[PDB]
Amino acid sequence: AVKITMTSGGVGKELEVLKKQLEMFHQQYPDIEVEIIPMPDSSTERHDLYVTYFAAGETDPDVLMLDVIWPAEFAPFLEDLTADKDYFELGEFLPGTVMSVTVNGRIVAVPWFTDAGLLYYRKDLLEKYGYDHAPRTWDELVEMAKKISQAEGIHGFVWQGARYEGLVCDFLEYLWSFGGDVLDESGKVVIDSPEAVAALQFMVDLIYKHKVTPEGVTTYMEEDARRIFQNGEAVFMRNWPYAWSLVNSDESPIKGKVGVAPLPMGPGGRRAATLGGWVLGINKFSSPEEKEAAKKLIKFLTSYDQQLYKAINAGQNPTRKAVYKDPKLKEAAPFMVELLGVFINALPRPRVANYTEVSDVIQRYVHAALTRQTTSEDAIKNIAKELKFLL
Ligand SMILES: OC[C@H]1O[C@H](O[C@H]2[C@H](O)[C@@H](O)[C@@H](O)O[C@@H]2CO)[C@H](O)[C@@H](O)[C@@H]1O
Ligand SMILES: [Mg+2]
Repeated sequence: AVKITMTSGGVGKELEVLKKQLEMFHQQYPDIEVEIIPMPDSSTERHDLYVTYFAAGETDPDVLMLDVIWPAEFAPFLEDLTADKDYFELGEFLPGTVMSVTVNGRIVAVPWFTDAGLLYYRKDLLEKYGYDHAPRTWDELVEMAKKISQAEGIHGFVWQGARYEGLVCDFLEYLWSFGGDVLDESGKVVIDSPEAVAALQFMVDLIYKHKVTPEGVTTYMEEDARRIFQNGEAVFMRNWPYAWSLVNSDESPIKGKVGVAPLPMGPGGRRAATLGGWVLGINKFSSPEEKEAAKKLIKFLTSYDQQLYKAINAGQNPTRKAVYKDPKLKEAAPFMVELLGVFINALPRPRVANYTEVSDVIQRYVHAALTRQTTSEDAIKNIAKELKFLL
């Protein structure tokens, strides 16, 4: 009787799983009908779509699938949910995810699933070549990748190097593990450092010196790296947990041969993973009847049983604490439970209302360095300069 719309991506199996979740939702709320609006794979491109939605004052979409990096920017256009804190049972959620949706003391979204970078590796190939463990340092990964890739005739290491938000997530994991940072605890840009130049040079060296990563990586997003790994054509892959639901399914040629581990440590004496995730917000311009229906859909989708269903079938990490005690979860995706320390310790991108502009600066110069249009020193030097103008 009440019609609402919801945006969704189509990466992996998430759209297929959502349709099934909506079918279960309609059994519980036949008075509400939901239409899915599909989105492009790129988070950067999705961001621009939302800007045009809010600029026009559109009453659709009603439920917004938002990247964890957007709440600070999009808070003026989102329904304030602070009074619904107990309605959504936010006390049951991972506290870090609730902090991500809190903007100036106001709750502007409900956490749906959380994310962190992980290392996928061909466990069969590592044992075949005398390695009983996942690489613990970046240098050990290169050594393993070099030896196995030329013996087997496949790529060593695939990741996300296209000029979009995914590149920033990959770059920060190298920057942080090498001992650098973008901003200090105050506002000051500190990215102009020898550690940052070394981190970016290492990414360049993976392609041109060590030759463990194909130059085509400068066009890869999440799914491009996933297919190459899934088809047995890469020893290592950096990606999010979702890829597990596909590379270990019955349709995968490498099912049962995939291991998951934290990303390796760097010269900074520490390993790091970029915090990711997606949250559900409500369009401020929707009618009050639509907002009420949207609240029921968001509560249903973020309930215990639905978070478990999404985790098992789409490989996306729950935001409710208690789901990690469920034996069904450990059965489907053991790394989600065993590597929980990775997800609570995942480092966030800078939380500023203009992050997408900060990300755009990082995208241009990092990608330019990966394609050899500039050097690592000039790239880092130009990032710092233009970031200081933004901040
Ligand atoms: O590409 C950057 C983006 O990656 C992650 O989002 C993925 C997610 O992991 C997948 O499960 C699926 O939802 O596709 C998304 C990309 O559209 C991070 O969650 C996100 O924070 C990050 O910006
Ligand atoms: Mg509407």
